[PDB]
Amino acid sequence: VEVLEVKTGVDSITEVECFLTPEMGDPDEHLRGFSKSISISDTFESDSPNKDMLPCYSVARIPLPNLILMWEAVTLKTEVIGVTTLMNVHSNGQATHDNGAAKPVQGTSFHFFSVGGEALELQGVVFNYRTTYPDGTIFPKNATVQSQVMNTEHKAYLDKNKAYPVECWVPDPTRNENTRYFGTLTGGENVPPVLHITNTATTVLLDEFGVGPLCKGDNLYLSAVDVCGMFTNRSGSQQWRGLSRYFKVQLRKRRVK
Amino acid sequence: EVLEVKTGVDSITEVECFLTPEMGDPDEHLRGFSKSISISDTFESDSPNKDMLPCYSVARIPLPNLNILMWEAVTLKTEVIGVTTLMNVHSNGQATHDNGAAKPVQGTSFHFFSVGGEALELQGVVFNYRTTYPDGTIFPKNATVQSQVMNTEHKAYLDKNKAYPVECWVPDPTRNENTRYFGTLTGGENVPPVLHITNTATTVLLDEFGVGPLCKGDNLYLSAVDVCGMFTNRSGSQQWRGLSRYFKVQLRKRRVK
Amino acid sequence: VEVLEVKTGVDSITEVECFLTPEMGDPDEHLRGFSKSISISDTFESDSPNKDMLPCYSVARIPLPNLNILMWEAVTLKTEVIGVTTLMNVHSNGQATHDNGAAKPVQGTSFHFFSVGGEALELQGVVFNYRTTYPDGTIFPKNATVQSQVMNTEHKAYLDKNKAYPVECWVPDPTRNENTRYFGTLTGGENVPPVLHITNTATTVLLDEFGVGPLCKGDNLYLSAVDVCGMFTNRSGSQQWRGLSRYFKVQLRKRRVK
Amino acid sequence: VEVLEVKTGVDSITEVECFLTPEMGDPDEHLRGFSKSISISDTFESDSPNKDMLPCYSVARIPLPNLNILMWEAVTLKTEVIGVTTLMNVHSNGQATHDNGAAKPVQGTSFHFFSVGGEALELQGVVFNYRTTYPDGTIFPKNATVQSQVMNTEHKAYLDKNKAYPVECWVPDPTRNENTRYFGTLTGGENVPPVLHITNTATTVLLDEFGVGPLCKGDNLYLSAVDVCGMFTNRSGSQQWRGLSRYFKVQLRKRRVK
Amino acid sequence: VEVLEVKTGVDSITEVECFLTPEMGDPDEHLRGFSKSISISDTFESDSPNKDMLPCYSVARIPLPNLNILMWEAVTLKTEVIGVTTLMNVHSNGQATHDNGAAKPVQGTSFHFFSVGGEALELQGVVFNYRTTYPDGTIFPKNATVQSQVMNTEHKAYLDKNKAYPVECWVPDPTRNENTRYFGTLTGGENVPPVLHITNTATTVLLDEFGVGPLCKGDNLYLSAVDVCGMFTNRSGSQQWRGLSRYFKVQLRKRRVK
Ligand SMILES: CC(=O)N[C@H]1[C@H](O[C@@H]2[C@H](O[C@]3(C(=O)O)C[C@H](O)[C@@H](NC(C)=O)[C@H]([C@H](O)[C@H](O)CO)O3)[C@@H](O)[C@H](O[C@H]3[C@H](O)[C@@H](O)[C@H](O)O[C@@H]3CO)O[C@@H]2CO)O[C@H](CO)[C@H](O)[C@@H]1O
Ligand SMILES: CC(=O)N[C@H]1[C@H](O[C@@H]2[C@H](O[C@]3(C(=O)O)C[C@H](O)[C@@H](NC(C)=O)[C@H]([C@H](O)[C@H](O)CO)O3)[C@@H](O)[C@H](O[C@H]3[C@H](O)[C@@H](O)[C@H](O)O[C@@H]3CO)O[C@@H]2CO)O[C@H](CO)[C@H](O)[C@@H]1O
Ligand SMILES: CC(=O)N[C@H]1[C@H](O[C@@H]2[C@H](O[C@]3(C(=O)O)C[C@H](O)[C@@H](NC(C)=O)[C@H]([C@H](O)[C@H](O)CO)O3)[C@@H](O)[C@H](O)O[C@@H]2CO)O[C@H](CO)[C@H](O)[C@@H]1O
Ligand SMILES: [K+]
Ligand SMILES: [K+]
Ligand SMILES: [K+]
Ligand SMILES: [K+]
Ligand SMILES: [K+]
Ligand SMILES: [K+]
Ligand SMILES: [K+]
Repeated sequence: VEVLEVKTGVDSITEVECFLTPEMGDPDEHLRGFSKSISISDTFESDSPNKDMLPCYSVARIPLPNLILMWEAVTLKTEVIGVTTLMNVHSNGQATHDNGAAKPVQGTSFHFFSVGGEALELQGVVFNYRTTYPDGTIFPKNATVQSQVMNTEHKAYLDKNKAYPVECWVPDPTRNENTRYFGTLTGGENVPPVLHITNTATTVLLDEFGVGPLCKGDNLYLSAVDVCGMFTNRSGSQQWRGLSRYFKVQLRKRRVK
Repeated sequence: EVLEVKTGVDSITEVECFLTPEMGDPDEHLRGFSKSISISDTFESDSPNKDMLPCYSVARIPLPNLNILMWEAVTLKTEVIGVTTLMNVHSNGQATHDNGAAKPVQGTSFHFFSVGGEALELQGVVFNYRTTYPDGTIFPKNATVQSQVMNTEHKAYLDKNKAYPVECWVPDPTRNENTRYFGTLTGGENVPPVLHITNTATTVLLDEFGVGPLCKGDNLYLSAVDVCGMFTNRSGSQQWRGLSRYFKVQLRKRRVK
Repeated sequence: VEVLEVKTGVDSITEVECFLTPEMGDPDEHLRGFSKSISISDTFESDSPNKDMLPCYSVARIPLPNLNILMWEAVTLKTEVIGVTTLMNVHSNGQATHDNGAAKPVQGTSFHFFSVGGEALELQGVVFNYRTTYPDGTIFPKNATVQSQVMNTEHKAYLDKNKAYPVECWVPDPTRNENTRYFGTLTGGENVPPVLHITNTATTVLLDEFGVGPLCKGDNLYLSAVDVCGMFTNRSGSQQWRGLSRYFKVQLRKRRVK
Repeated sequence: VEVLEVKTGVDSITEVECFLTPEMGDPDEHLRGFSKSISISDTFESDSPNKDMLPCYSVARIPLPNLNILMWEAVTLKTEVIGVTTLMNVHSNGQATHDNGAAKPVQGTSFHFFSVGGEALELQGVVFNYRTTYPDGTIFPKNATVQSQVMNTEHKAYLDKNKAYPVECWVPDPTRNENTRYFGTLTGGENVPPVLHITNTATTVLLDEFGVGPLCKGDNLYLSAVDVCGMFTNRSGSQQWRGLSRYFKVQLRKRRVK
Repeated sequence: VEVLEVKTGVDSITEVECFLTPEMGDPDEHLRGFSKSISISDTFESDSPNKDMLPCYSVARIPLPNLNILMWEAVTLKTEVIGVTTLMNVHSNGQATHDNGAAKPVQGTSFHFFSVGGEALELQGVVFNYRTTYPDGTIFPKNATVQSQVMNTEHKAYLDKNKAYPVECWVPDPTRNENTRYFGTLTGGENVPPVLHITNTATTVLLDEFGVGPLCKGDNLYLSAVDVCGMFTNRSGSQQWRGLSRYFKVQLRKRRVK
């Protein structure tokens, strides 16, 4: 794939604008955006989380106008949608002290997004190799104790929505040359969410040679995780809470050989 | 079609004003404060009182009558007014320990401002779709479980002061081409306020093509939220505390086709 | 005044170097730099802080070499909080953080503020609680109404007197102050750790977007400061604000005006 | 070595891509990436940590294509911590943060460190407590004296063996290492939250102020790392260090030397 | 001194490389790098710290190659705290953070400070409490008055002796020190986590706004440091300051003066 000149003319550009909903587990008909309450196994070997307790990666494959030319992704604007929902501190949460407001959403967060010309490539890593991941999820198979640090057998494509659990997969840094990805894990049970919004910020997707992701088969791949923290119920039980992510991507036509 | 800027001394003007916060104002003595926060007994029964809900602030400022020319907003200076009030730790708050001073205002904050040539466009998102928002507020209608992450039916304009609750609306990232907005949510009950003031900092409002918000009908729209945290009363009850926001906007005349 | 050219050559520049002591309340002959211990009113309506419990803005007016139209124009500032290491005294009748521990250090709500101007800093009054009774001997927002809790434009003043304007009820007026440059940070929370940087290598430029610094009316330079570092906790649990002095070095040049 | 011109042409560049596994102690066949539970000595004098309780430096010596005078010069690095999302497993024999809550996540003291060099990382020994008896199967500061608690120039070593040099008693020697680029952050405190960023868009340039990167003696590239992310607390409250692997991609070019 | 041109040629540059050990109090033969456990006086007036409980500034005077009019001009600095990983020893007679947990790590109030000059660092005395009795064997502000708690211009000194000038009662004098560059951060709070960065890729330029570095009078370079990292808590709860050494590498060039 030798990359040649960019096309010009009114017809040579296009935009993709959409949102990815979060996939936190959705334990019942009222709990879109939440996981099942989190329970703790008594031993490493008995860790067997329910599917509805596991946040998963979000992904959308977006068809582009049919076109050798390829759409090249050049810029991104992105935003977490609904940040102010975390100000609801009145909905049967757990009072921080006698007569106080409910404890707000807080604790471990993972905020991640990617834009590529093909599926995000994943490497499996597990906290505990004896965790049994549930039916309906796609997970590192044949996990060994080495899978707790690095097992090169665990290679996958993020090719299905609400299927790849966040905790056992990361972007594969050995691959992904045709994707740009960005993430932050902020740990701790008390860490405060810090969520910025603005319509004035643009990320340039071009690599060090001036080339953006090139869309194979005229498809653009967007992926996201926005686990904002956990909601604490009055009882003390805790559920992951997630939010949607907005994407606006500008593309141009690029000739290749 | 945006054409050239008009020059000459007659071609520039300035807007200077402040927006007061709209925190709920539960009685005649409590401007700047919400009603004390109560917690529902069940998730489904969440039903906040109007005076417990901080709302977006908005001001529409009339500009010198033109006429096609339009005022174009170019720069902003902005500041929270009265940051030092949070040093009042002697006004029947809750002692941090025996014989100590009162706990200062702290916890969840939302600091937000926008400048636009028309009303800020809003997208509704709710923490809990079974929350009953109260009479006298404008809130996402026909909320469903999908409203907890993204329901595109919930579109609105910030066109009325003390009416749109902060917790269920955000700037719509799919619109707002003629507005510049900026916000930060910092969550957590112990989050310290960090408030900077200076008259030496300017934000440039021009987009990537060198064009600022263009003021339709010669009106400038300013919006803000500055929920600084919660004040904790001696009894333990907690009220949101907000402050006013200063705006200085410089505008120039722009020809459009 | 139209601002014309800068004057060059011998005697066309000068420097001001000084320090401003903090005004925290000074409740007795031994307690310069501290406030009185903070007490809490029994009701919201009855808030009535004693003068010696209220930190105040510091101000100094510095006479410049007499001119004459030429005016002194403030171009750069170096500034520093003086005595930052005093906060390492954790052995002087404080409250142990746990059994056998060192004393809790100074921490909690801070306000670090400084300004340089060619005239008095202009202030806007805002009060946490409009029914607070501010004490005799302080200058405070008069005829406060419930609107004063958010913004009452009647409360305009000049920082024209030292140890008089309480920090908690006045801020720089952003609608004025065109001939002053001001900078401040409020960091709230009872446990916030002080973070205090010192260096003699950092310079702030005071020139506005047109290349013009504060122009000193009557050949006087106005310097203002607040450096409430936090609270000291006594063994008994009582808390006192603690402040430190601020150093200023300002370079000025002569500017012709019409 | 006098440094002369860079070689050009298709054959003049090469790249190294690999990962280094963490070496946290691996106390049993199920606990790769963890240390043994941390125990506390009764006295300073009796401090005597078992090997499987001591995280160690990771190192790989990577042979490069043979050249011989030309040397491979390391010019850029991309690096990443692998498996950051594993820390979201808060359902696996941990300790509930409060009644009915999720498990306490990995948190507390972290050290994130990496280096790229044309020879082994040079180390200086420094010990918290000179009376610590370091265990069989580790390489540690020898003939430690009280001065070893601050600086004893006898403790010089090379990071030349994997899972051997304990993190707590060795640092990069700032008096040497001119042919290595190293970077590290120790973030202390028992409750500090991990903050782990990932991206494939960030490059670090390895060139010094003269435009010269590490030069690979004998055509070997030396990569070193520590990524102690914090401690995992199990249900009983016992704590174990948890580490993760680090990815490296290094671009190199041929450089002539005399 | 009128500053004229820089000398060039291979012989016109030199380097100083060294380390300064911390001076934390060293209460016994086994506790180099630590202070005595911290105690708390029963009244503000009775504060009377023992010498071994007080960290002091470190200083080294480094002779340079003899010149005479030429002076050595300090141009760049690389500096690093040595032994950051020692803070990973959480198994040595500390206090478990909770049942079965590891020892609480070094944390709480830190002061990290360094300076490079062509003469002794100039100090200003400021005291937390003017009634503190500083011990024999230290050099401290004399004839302290209540004003010494904020600024008493009598307390001027030179940092001209090791193990002598307590950190808590002296700071760099911002009204002087024109021939020195100094940098420091006080981070307060009993639970503040240490954040210690190491790298050999970072250089600080020591030139002022006129392109002139410190000029070394009598061909001596003066380096000063404080690196109080926090406090170590022993099993009983008693707390001691812990410090680490600091590396300095300074590049100098010959400068003609009149
Ligand atoms: C306290 C408890 O039993 N927790 C169970 C959980 O039980 C459900 C519900 O508990 C809560 C909770 O965890 O505190 C109430 C809370 O308001 C809910 N929050 C939200 C945002 O929806 C959560 C949440 O739905 C789940 O945790 C998600 O997994 O649920 C109980 O109050 C409820 O109690 C019923 C009794 O079981 C029943 O005998 C009696 O007739 O009626 C009461 C009241 O309805 O039961 C709920 C389950 O049916 O269930 C989860 C299962 O995922 C766990 O077992 C928790 O431990
Ligand atoms: C303690 C309590 O009853 N709290 C009620 C609250 O009652 C009001 C007031 O309480 C406080 C409080 O919440 O602690 C006192 C506090 O100083 C106030 N703070 C400020 C900044 O104004 C708050 C605040 O105004 C409200 O929380 C705002 O929503 O209010 C009580 O002290 C007061 O008690 C009176 C009795 O009602 C009355 O029978 C008796 O004769 O006199 C006492 C003393 O005046 O009543 C206040 C209400 O009238 O009310 C709120 C609802 O607004 C909640 O019900 C709290 O739970
Ligand atoms: C314990 C007590 O009675 N406190 C009241 C106080 O009495 C003081 C003094 O108490 C202390 C205190 O704990 O508040 C002792 C402290 O060491 C001292 N600290 C410093 C830095 O000076 C403080 C301080 O002087 C005041 O709090 C400043 O306002 O005082 C107590 O030991 C002694 O018996 O009487 C003293 C009064 O002369 O007084 C304050 C107001 O002045 C309050 O009334 C306290 O409740
Ligand atoms: K299992
Ligand atoms: K309801
Ligand atoms: K009153
Ligand atoms: K031993
Ligand atoms: K060296
Ligand atoms: K004394
Ligand atoms: K001076």
